[PDB]
Amino acid sequence: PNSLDQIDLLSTKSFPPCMRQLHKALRENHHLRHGGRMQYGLFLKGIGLTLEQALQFWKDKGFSYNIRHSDYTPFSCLKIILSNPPSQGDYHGCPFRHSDPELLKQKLQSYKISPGGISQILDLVKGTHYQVACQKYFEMIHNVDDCGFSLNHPNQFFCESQRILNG
Amino acid sequence: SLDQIDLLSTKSFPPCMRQLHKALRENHHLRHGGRMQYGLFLKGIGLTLEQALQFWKQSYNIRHSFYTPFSCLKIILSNPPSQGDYHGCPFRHSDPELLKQKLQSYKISPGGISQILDLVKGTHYQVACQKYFEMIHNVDDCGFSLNHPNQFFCESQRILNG
Ligand code: SF4
Ligand code: SF4
Repeated sequence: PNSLDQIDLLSTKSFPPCMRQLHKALRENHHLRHGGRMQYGLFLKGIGLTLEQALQFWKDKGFSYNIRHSDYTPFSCLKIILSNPPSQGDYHGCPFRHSDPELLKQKLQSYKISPGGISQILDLVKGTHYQVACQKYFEMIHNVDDCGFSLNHPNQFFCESQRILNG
Repeated sequence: SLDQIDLLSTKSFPPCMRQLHKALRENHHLRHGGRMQYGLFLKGIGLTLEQALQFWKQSYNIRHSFYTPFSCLKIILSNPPSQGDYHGCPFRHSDPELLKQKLQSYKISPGGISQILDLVKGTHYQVACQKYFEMIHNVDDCGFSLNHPNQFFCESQRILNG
């Protein structure tokens, strides 16, 4: 068992916007509603990590989460984009599809993306080209001109990001 | 304990690291070239390989980490192994008859083996490795372009936990 904070750096470097957001929310709120627990939990499962939810003796909902090295299937991009739209207490979904563009812009700014980077992303989103906007985000983040793959799965994003960071 | 990943090694490690694990388990030691290739791979998956000692004096273990892993080209192009060394890329470094025997022991089908040998003969080491990935995961097309042992692992984990 290990704390979720062991993968803070990893989320920033290799997690797609949709999992990055869930990691953040889990870390700041100490919980996630079902949709989030599924999307994020299953993503981690795909990498080979087991997320564990626990209730602390003193019970703030009073949960604590951990992870360890290791049923349901990790969600693809189309699954995330097209089904289970997030409600107000929810942090799941795809921020390209689900975030109001003003709020998406502010998230992307907090991520230190360039204005030209942001502007290309927002134009792709207007077009409903969510996955291509996410490749664009992959390119900005890894500082490469062509991601070189056709994005269709948050788990693929991770493997492809790691492969670049691994040389 | 290093034996906790014996199973994982058969299911998701590329040939090159699966042989390092087997040799470390059998030989209770690996030379530097081997320790670096396998140790860094493990680091890439979030594990630290170390030897346990007794602090009170004047066994290889693995644990969660509390280091850039070698790529396919780095392994293939450099440091050919000597006798006594278990590092490198089997596709490039093993005698084809010994590679055939290793694949048989991995339960690759006769047809699978022939495809892999043909590819090795043309020097398409990575593509042979992709063919091996496809056969051990029973998928017709791996869908990615392989250039790093940690990528092989990462992609295997997606399938296995799918
Ligand atoms: S595109 Fe696929 S991966 Fe990128 S964020 Fe939307 S869902 Fe997650
Ligand atoms: S190809 Fe890359 S991964 Fe497959 S074995 Fe040779 S080195 Fe290891």
